[PDB]
Amino acid sequence: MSDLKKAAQQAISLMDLTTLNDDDTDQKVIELCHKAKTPAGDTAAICIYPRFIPIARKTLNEIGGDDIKIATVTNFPHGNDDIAIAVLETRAAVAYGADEVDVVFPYRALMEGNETVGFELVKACKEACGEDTILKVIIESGVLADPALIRKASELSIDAGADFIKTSTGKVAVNATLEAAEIMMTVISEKNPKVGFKPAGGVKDAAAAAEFLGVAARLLGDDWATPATFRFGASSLLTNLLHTLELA
Amino acid sequence: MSDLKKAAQQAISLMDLTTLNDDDTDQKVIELCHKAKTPAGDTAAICIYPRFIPIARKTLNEIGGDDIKIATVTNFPHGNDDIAIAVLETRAAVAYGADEVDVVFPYRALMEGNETVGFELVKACKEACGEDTILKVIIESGVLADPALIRKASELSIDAGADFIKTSTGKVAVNATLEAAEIMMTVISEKNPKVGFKPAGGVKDAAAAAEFLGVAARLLGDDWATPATFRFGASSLLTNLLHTLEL
Ligand SMILES: [Cl-]
Ligand SMILES: [Cl-]
Ligand code: NA
Ligand code: NA
Repeated sequence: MSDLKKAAQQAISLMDLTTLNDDDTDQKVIELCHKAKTPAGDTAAICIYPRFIPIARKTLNEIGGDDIKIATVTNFPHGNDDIAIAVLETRAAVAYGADEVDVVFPYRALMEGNETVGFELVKACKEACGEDTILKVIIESGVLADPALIRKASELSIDAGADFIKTSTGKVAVNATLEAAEIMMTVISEKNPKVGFKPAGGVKDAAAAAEFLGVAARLLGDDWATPATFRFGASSLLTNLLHTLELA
Repeated sequence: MSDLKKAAQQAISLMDLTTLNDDDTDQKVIELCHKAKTPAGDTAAICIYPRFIPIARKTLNEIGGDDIKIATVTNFPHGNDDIAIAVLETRAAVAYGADEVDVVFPYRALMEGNETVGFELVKACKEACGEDTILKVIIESGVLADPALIRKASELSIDAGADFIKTSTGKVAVNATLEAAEIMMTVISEKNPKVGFKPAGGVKDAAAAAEFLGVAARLLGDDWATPATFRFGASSLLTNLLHTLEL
């Protein structure tokens, strides 16, 4: 379907193609780099564990992937409230050569009533990134669950300097939801439309992708979603999108 | 045994207590930190994968392990000849908070006749260590095998700024040998006695530790081996040494 095909095409261009598994290997990351060069155009990025960034950058720069960004994760997936540890991991991610770092918000601390440590952790990790590395903040909306907490995590993250707010780690029972997307992009519209949104997990197919893009278009404008403002964090979405486009 | 127990005690004080397994976890690294606080005194260091450095430092600083160093590995275990990758990994190790980085020498390239990349990779990684992180260079002497190659990798590494030269990754068939130790510490005595030596893997027991220390004593002097100049890289030696000390 043309509406569906347009969504599939845009979703691929906005994808953070991800592999974050305990049994990941250089070989598997190399294969992911090749997969990022899709028949429908390059994805926006790949997302991998920090130690695989050097071989991924080497590989992308060998296969025409020079403009595919490398994102990684820190404070992950636990979202513990030790700022020092999150900062060290973020510094290492930057040193490996990450273009983007997706850090996990201390959501358990927020749920216990501590708003300060979330703000300070994001602020400290953004400082470790600098002006030239993107920081995405995973608020784990699927666990926060409560709309007020989702909103508060989003506000704290943006005030602390987040470049993106991201729904989920993909490691818990509930990942990206439309309900969370509504809240988070509303907060973005209220505070700073330069801040991006990243639904991660929970995006089945092109139809689901279209739904998330539809919320963005509605709240922030038809042209708002771009690689600089919107990413799909996905490990098993691309093949379905390619089938929607009748490829692979 | 008196001489044996003295060797065991010293070997513990010089140990880089190591865990480098594909199934390593935060929990296993925390347990290793506690194990480094041995009944015979603290080990010199622990050696773990870079991503575990932050939780290891937090743990050591909680449990009286403040003076136990954290070493890690880069370009590991392959010793590939891509300098850019080895340097990025070394920069990351430093950023994680490593006190020491054990980088693998491009030993296959040397066996193919390329001395240049060995020198250049060690030199670049030493630069990435900055001022506050020392560099150990793993030459994989058990694979180099030939005395000329073991000597050459040692010389190249030291000229390139290595703070230690280290026999092995522990991930190949042959690790530390007494023959390699002889050659490597002879090169140290020739060039710079401030450079350290680290036999890694294949140190069986107190008797074997005593043999390696005996080589150091003969080539460099009775008082030469210290935490700043000698480490045992070991993942399964400590329990044996404690049994020798009857602990
Ligand atoms: Cl990692
Ligand atoms: Cl690692
Ligand atoms: Na982690
Ligand atoms: Na490695």
